[PDB]
Amino acid sequence: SVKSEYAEAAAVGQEAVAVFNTMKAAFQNGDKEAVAQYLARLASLYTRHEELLNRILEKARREGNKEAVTLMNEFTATFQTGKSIFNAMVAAFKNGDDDSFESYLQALEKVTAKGETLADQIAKAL
Ligand SMILES: NS(=O)(=O)c1ncc[nH]1
Repeated sequence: SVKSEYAEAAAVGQEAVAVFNTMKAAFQNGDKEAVAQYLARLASLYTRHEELLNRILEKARREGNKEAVTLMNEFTATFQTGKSIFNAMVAAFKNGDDDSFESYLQALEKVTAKGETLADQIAKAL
């Protein structure tokens, strides 16, 4: 079902949360080799999450589930904010700009925390 596809998508999102929090610790500790690997892992996780979300939205559209479409449009918009901030964080790591990396890190944390009430609303709507 679309609801079980959303449970799979949620789990991938939680995997990225876990990897992110480990990466944050590695960044603080100066373990740049670990950070590089975690950023690669996060890129794959976000790419996969984005795809699962698009399939969920497309299915809700085909089902005529107007409320779920509305919530998923808002949620997919917020996802792209996080993706842009993530990608900027990656560039800051490449460039050795630790000040920008810290900045983007906190921003990605706040954008993600903000979107959690909507994430729970979607589960109930599908
Ligand atoms: N936790 S998150 O939803 O922003 C996510 N999923 C994949 C990469 N990042």
